[PDB]
Amino acid sequence: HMVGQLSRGAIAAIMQKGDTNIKPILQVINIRPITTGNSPPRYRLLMSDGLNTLSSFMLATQLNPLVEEEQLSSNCVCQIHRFIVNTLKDGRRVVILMELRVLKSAEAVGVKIGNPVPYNE
Repeated sequence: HMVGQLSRGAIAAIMQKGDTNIKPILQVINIRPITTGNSPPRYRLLMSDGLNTLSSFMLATQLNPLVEEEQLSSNCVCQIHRFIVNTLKDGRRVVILMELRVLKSAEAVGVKIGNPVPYNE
């Protein structure tokens, strides 16, 4: 039961309850840069808790080297130690990952775990 490795229900807890004290274990499904002009690059992540995915995670800029040096990448499994929620003028909520541990590398996992479905909003 690989989905047992992930914090099923964490994404709902963050989005519905506004819980910021949990330290959920999530899988990275995809990472892409976003256009930021002549500011440091910013990375957006599609994350999974085994039950849902959410596309509005952003990495804190201080952690960019983890992506640049390929340690944080699609399929890896991470424990989030600190995150903050920021709400945009249009109402979108962004989850900014501030501190985390990579528990298993992408190549040690190999695949998307389970069949998580998109969280709407």
